[PDB]
Amino acid sequence: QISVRGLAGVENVTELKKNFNRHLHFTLVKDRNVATPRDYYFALAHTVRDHLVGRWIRTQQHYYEKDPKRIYYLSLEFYMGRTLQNTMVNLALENACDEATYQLGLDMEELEEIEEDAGLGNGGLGRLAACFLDSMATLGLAAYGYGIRYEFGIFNQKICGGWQMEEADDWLRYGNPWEKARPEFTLPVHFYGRVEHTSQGAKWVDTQVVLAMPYDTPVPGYRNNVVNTMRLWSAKAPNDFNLGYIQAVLDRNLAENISRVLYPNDNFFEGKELRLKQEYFVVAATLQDIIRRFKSSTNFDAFPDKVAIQLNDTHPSLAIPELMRVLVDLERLDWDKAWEVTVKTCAYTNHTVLPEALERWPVHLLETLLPRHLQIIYEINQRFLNRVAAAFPGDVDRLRRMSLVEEGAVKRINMAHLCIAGSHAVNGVARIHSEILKKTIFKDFYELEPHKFQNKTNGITPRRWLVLCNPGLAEIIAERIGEEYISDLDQLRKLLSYVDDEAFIRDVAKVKQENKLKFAAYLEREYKVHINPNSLFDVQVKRIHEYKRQLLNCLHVITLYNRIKKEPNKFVVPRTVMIGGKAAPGYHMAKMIIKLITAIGDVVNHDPVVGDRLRVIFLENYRVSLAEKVIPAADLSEQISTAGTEASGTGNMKFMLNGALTIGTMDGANVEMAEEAGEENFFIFGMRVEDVDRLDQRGYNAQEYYDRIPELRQIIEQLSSGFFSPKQPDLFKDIVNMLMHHDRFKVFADYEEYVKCQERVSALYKNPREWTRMVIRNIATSGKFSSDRTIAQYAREIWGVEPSRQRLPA
Amino acid sequence: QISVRGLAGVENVTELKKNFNRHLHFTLVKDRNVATPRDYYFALAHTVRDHLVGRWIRTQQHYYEKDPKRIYYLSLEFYMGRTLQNTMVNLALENACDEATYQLGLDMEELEEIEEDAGLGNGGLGRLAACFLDSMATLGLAAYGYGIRYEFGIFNQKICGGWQMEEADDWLRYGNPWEKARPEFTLPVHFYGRVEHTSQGAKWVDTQVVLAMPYDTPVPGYRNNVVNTMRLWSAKAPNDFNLGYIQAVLDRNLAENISRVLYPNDNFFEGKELRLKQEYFVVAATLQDIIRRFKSSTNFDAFPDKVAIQLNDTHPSLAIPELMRVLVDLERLDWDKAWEVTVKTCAYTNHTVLPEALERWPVHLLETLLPRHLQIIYEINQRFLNRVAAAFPGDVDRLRRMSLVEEGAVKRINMAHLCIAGSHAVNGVARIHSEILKKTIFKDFYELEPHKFQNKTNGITPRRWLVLCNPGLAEIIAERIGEEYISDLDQLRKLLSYVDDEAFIRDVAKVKQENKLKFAAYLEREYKVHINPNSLFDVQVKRIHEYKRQLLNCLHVITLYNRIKKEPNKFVVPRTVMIGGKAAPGYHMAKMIIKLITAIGDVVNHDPVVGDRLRVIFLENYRVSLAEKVIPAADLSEQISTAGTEASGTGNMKFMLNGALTIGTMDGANVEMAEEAGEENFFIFGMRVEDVDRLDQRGYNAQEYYDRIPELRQIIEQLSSGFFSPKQPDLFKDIVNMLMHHDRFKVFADYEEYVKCQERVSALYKNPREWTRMVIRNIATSGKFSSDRTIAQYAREIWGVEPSRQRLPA
Ligand SMILES: OC[C@H]1O[C@@H](c2nnc(-c3ccccc3)[nH]2)[C@H](O)[C@@H](O)[C@@H]1O
Ligand SMILES: OC[C@H]1O[C@@H](c2nnc(-c3ccccc3)[nH]2)[C@H](O)[C@@H](O)[C@@H]1O
Ligand SMILES: *Cc1c(COP(=O)(O)O)cnc(C)c1O
Ligand SMILES: *Cc1c(COP(=O)(O)O)cnc(C)c1O
Repeated sequence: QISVRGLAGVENVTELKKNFNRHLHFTLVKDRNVATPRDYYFALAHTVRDHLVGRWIRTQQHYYEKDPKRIYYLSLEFYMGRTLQNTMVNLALENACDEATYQLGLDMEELEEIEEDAGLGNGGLGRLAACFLDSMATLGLAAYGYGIRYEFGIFNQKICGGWQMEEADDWLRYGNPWEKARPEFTLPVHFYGRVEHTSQGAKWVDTQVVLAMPYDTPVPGYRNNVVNTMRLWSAKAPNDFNLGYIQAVLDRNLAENISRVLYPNDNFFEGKELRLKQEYFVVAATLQDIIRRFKSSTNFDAFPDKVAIQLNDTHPSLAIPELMRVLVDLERLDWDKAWEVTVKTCAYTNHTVLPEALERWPVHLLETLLPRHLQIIYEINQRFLNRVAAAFPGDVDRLRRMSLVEEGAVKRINMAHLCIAGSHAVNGVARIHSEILKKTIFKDFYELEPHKFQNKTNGITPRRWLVLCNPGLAEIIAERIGEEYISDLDQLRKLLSYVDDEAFIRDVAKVKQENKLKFAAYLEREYKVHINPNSLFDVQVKRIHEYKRQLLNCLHVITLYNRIKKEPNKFVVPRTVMIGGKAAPGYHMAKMIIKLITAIGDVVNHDPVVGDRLRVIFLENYRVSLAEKVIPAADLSEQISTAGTEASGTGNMKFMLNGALTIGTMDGANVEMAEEAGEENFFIFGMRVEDVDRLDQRGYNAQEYYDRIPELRQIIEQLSSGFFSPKQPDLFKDIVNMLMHHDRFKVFADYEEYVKCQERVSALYKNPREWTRMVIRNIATSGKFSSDRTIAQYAREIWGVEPSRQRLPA
Repeated sequence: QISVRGLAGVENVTELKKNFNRHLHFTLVKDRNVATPRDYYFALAHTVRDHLVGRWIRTQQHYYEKDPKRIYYLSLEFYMGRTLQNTMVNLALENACDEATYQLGLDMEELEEIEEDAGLGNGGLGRLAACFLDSMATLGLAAYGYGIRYEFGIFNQKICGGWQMEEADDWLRYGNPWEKARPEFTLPVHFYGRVEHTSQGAKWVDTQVVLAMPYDTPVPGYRNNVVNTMRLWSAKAPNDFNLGYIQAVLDRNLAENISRVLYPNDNFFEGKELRLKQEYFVVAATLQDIIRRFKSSTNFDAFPDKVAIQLNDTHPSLAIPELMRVLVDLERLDWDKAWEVTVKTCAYTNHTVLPEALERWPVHLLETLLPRHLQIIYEINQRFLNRVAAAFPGDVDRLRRMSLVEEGAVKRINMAHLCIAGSHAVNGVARIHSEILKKTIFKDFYELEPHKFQNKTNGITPRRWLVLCNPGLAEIIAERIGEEYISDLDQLRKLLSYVDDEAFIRDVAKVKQENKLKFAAYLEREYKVHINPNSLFDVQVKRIHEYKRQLLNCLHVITLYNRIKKEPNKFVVPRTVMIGGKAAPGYHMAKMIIKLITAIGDVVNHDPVVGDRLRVIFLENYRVSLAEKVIPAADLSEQISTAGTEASGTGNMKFMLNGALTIGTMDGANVEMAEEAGEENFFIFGMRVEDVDRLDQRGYNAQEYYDRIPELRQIIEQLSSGFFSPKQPDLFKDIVNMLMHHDRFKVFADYEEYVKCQERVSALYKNPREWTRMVIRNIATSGKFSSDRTIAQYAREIWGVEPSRQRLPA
């Protein structure tokens, strides 16, 4: 059908059809008369997977032969989503498979909808890791993603009576055709025990052993025949574990619980023992695998020339003391040499400045679980603080501020400080965030070692986030500038010369309109909900958090509602306001916010005076596969965190690539997006970081806004009085109390400007041609936000390797 | 190479080779330069499995079309062993695969040794189920085996310092290529809850739900293209189970523990809740599947014409009240009609008369776990006892003896009584056992319903237990009488006309000698143990139990040792005495017996005066794959249980088929074996059942034997004094005390006759030609003990279906 989707040659189509029937028969053990759509999905998945394995084997053979520097990306989260369509896109097989399945009497889109998301992440950090893997393969890097194979990923969200309920995400129930178990490369990981000092160094003994079994998933580059590996570890008990007899076998679950479930917190630290075990488990198994591969080429001098380890936040920070442990205790390098190697190997990426998100582990935990690592951390701290004291003599407060050990009620280890000390590079994830790190929380470290600190602005992969989810848009773009932009996103600037082209203006707008129709039909089909497809689709999809300010959006929605009720017969630009995202199960305020959103919907959506001029929909179970549907359908992207809180954001970039305009604060990557497109082509409002700091110095008093803004006071009175909860008038008292007395994110302070800016949005939407022209200017300048750009910078500035766009042979 | 192993045609060999390379590449994702022998094993297994699926699909299609009566064999145990060689044998692929692998540079035997046993059974009962499945497929019956897919089967036995240690049998670690998960046919099973009575009958409510997920394994018939199904259930938690959040996910293990581990008791009842859950789980999932299949053809009148359910002992006895539950509560049949259907559908097989093995469940357990089933059982009991009272008026003691409810300290349900009441046929497993049932423990039931009681003497499959494990013997036999005997074992009688044939005598003896050499080499290779291959191989392999009297064997071994030490320069027929088998982990006396065996070995094997005239070897980790090695190598089969205790035995039959002579008591199937071969061709000794009864009436006094038999007294003094445990002189005090004061199995009473009979064995072994002639007479009359004969009798006399030897089309 469409050009970007590749060739459908007779030979290939014939071959695909026979391999599909072969898998249906021999692999699935079904005949056509009993096969369900799920059986068909699996036959297709195995058929496409067969095309990966050849290139996978020869890629890994190639790295063995040529022995390039290897990049190891260590993350506790990989939010992969679905694999089938991505694999087809990257192998140029989509049209052929479409043809082959069509000829067998099947709709491929329908089969694609059967695949479960691999939901092994919470949101942006996990999804960034997934985008990065795709870019690293596309750029020809010898890269491996290492993580944990959770049996249960991020929970499935149901809404019952307006409240979030959580269900286990049993994503492996029907099997995962993409992975390959590798039980032959199982590795032991140690816990507990004690340290023994001998004539010849320390020994960690009397440990409990848990086995780490790997599962490998292929990661195909874009049409270059590179297939890299994501290796995920699964916990297994040894066979003599606890070895009355029956109970000892049942107690194997204790050991195997390490890989059972993903902690469902986004931007929050929960200091539980099981989480610490997960962090050490991934680190200890991964480092043995790295060292094995390195030896299979005594001289650890060359280790940093052949290995880079990238720490995705502090979650795998134990890599630093584990590497020292291995080098000093097992390989018997002297301390100084070991530390040099470690520092040159490791680099650390920070993704947040929120204090409740920073990992600070109680010493008593590490002492019990990882007694040798604690000794090593203490030794690192002592030597690091000696360097500080020599650079800043007599500055005793600096010593206590920079220490890896925090004193207080309970002593804790600051994992961010450990990561800075033991890494040759530290980066933030957008220019403003990186500056904030140097100015505030890591200021002392920056003064000591300015050369360590860098920026690497985040990006998203244009394979998944344009070609795959928005083929219509990719096509009309390819018609004008060709296909090269898919792996060189800066070529989208060529689109600026079509900004006055009436044909292009029309096609851009038609593609959006079709995306909106298809999403509106999705809603009815799957959720019995009826929306006006001519309305402005105003969307805020991201995890539920106070700092992301879903509440500020809610205040606007109610304002629109009240203005309609005040002047019902006055014209307003119709909107469909969509908000979605998951709340962490223990985050009470987030759960209340969800309930508020549905409650506003209950009132607004059933008010005859409103009509279809305003609809408020809570999008259930937001996840990668839903993002690929709603993002191409959006007109307005809500990126409204308090300035200084959203380290980067990545949803923002997805919307910009897909033809939505952005309303947002000058926060995270929003600043660079506005800079790339021009501020005139962005709806910017609110306090800058400097204004927030000024307000904090003065003292934020919310009462003042309530007193001076009647529209705001009215909303608060509606909330308190039970207008949105008739049967339980005090239901939202916690929300009102927070907004009025302890709002850390200053919702009221940005209200007036937000509402005004939203009026300017409605004004522009009334003039379709000018809206579309501004859209074209956004799409055209979105190139900087390709993760290919991001990974090229990591590669050159941190890892010391050159990317390559050269194909390997097929 | 050999004829019985099938054709190695150029086309087939070429095809096998390409499919092997295809699986190595696409299935295993390996290249030849990294592949290990395990990868090669898996490539072969997938290649052979491909040849099954076609016939599997068309067999099951065929049963759908023709709708024959279906046979459901319900067992908690299926002791399958290895699958690869069996599958090749049954498909006529062995020589082709041998050729194909040879041409790829691989030894197929070596690859066969990599496969794990499926050890989902304890011993004879589980292995009988496996033999039965093979025969039912070979005889063309529409049969399904239903059980539990245990994650851990029977434990791996290690011997440390002469003591048994248990290790978990993680048999699924590397994957199981033979099974196919069928998550689409997952079924709910209910536990706990309470019963509600309405206007319209009882309702079982507030239950906890556990899901039953099936896994299907193919069961190929012998060269008839029939492939039947063994469906094994795995426990899964529902996704809203327990649904703070993390703990709720981790607590899914509670539900999933049901299918975690096989209870490792042979002939012993352990009344634990988890075991009861396993029993109900298999029954409840299986019966829904049966009823689904029956409806997919309102009229339950025809249910017994289309369904037979065979209960493998009482372990699945809850099928009876579950069937009533479904018919009465869900389908709303009246009680009397439901009971008629149930009785005509169910048949019960008893496998033991040992009182400690009989299942008697505490009412309080059933009351909590299965409250509706308890109500149904009470109702069955009341109506059954009304029939008893009407047939035997005023016989109040009969009423209490026959009740399903046992009164006492705790009230219990007698599951054997439930099974007799609710089955149209009840059988024992050898003629003497079946008579014992009618005379003793089920006498009252036999008087009430004599027509129910039958015999079905056990058998073993001659595919696994001759062709597969002893190809050399199968060949020399096929040279004379052709190949038809493999599926018509009675044809072995034709061998009686070769009893005076000097060529045949020589070939039989050479085959044995080669089996012995190959087993002696196995021992060195794998266990650094050096044995004389010219010695008589005297073997006792079976589970360790007091009733099997491994101790009587030990007493003989020590007698031989003492006689040598008394007259060292006198000639004796050299023996290698081999004893193997597992002890249940909680069975203290069994564990002591193992230690005694190794301790005797420690003394005997290192005594220079003995030389290589006597060796005592404990065979570690006895299991199906070890049985296939040691049984073809044996000269003497020890079948020495106390008369009346071994219901049948099946090991006995395996040895007879493979050219060993038997020393044994008149117990179980030994009686029929002696009858078939002629008593002159059997080494029978000891009390008959009648003599045991006489001794029990008088009172067994062990002291009397000790007083009158000096050789016995000497052994007991050696045991007590620490001769076999120098460092711990009192180590075997428990054993001595049991033998002297509370030996339920009368070891001393058979000692004199056992020793005398063993002298007659040694005398015959000194004359090779006459030994071999007696062997030929055993092999030639072993035909009755084919499980094909057994299953034909079940089919005609219990299930009401005719077997067929007709092939389906390939
Ligand atoms: O750089 C990728 C994205 O990381 C997110 C993030 N920052 N910290 C976490 C986090 C912290 C603890 C647990 C799980 C996730 N997630 C940030 O909040 C986003 O601004 C950013 O785009
Ligand atoms: O008929 C097959 C074989 O069943 C065995 C047997 N009888 N009861 C059990 C049993 C009882 C409880 C748990 C596990 C197995 N096993 C008998 O002891 C054997 O004589 C018999 O050959
Ligand atoms: C991109 C993405 C996110 C991150 O969105 P932000 O708006 O940057 O928080 C979270 N969840 C999913 C499923 C995504 O695809
Ligand atoms: C046949 C067999 C048994 C049963 O042997 P008996 O001597 O009848 O108890 C037990 N275990 C295994 C592994 C077998 O093959």
